[PDB]
Amino acid sequence: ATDTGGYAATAGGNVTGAVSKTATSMQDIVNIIDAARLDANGKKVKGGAYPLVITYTGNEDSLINAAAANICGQWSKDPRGVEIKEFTKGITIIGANGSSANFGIWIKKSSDVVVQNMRIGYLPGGAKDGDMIRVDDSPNVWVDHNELFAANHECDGTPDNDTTFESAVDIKGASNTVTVSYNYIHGVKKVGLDGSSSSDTGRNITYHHNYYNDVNARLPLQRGGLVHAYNNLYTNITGSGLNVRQNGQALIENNWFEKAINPVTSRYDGKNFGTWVLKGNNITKPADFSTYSITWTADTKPYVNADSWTSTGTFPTVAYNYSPVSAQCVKDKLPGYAGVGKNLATLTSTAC
Repeated sequence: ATDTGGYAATAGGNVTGAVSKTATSMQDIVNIIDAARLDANGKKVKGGAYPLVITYTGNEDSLINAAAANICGQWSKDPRGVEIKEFTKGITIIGANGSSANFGIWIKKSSDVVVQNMRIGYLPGGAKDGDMIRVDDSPNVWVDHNELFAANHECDGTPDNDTTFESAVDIKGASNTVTVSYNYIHGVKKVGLDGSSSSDTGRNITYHHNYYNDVNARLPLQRGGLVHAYNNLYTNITGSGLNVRQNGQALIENNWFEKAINPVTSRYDGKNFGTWVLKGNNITKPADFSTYSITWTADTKPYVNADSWTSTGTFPTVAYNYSPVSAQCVKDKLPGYAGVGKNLATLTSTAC
């Protein structure tokens, strides 16, 4: 079974011949992956020698709590993260209930990677690429049921005044198919890119059943390609939501928006506006803006906001299978399915 409910179709390390290992710290993860590259004779095998299912049981609450207490002290620290580079055998990193991490997971030139049930927050190194989850040149990645958090705040005197904290889920390069689902993302200024530059366009990404609260921007900052966002709960968006750029196409269906500024827009380039297809959201017409506290602002450069709340383009036939519940049901039920400690539970219409 490789159904993620989105463009990524992967089972990760849960394939045949998979080796299960328990990691009790960031260092164990690093060592476990390194050992997974050696064959029976001790020789390195390209892409990995065998599939892995790493159960992380470590807990770095102390680090997280200390950081939460002094958020402006984080950006200048050394970044901390486990790099999953060129590992294609299939790998799943799943956190044990109660586990926690003050380090990120950086996926690079790999494929078939699943990251589940990890609580990652307040990472050091916002000024030196300290991302929580990064997907670079990596197709078939599934980021599901995690809690990614920090503080939605910018400290004074940080480089570019944009480095207090890095991103939650940045996706770039040839990460052609990715599914980001059931994540509880909160207190994050820059949620996640979809293309690192104007020239970094493409990919097919699905964002479904995520609960975003108190986030400033990039849900995602899309550059070209296709994005399918369904059954997400968007609350307290302080900057802008889905920013569809460089002629990207997005299908936005059955989501719940509330207390949001510029929830669907195309700005910051002044040209090559992307398009969106809107359907089944709690918002159906502009009259609803007042009901759900949706505010719109302009930009210094030419932009397009969805203030008419109408579809501005088309969207290709959605390849995979999925059954969205109603926008009301996500608002009612989603917070109990998204995040860690939910036993990877999913929201079916039955539970609605």
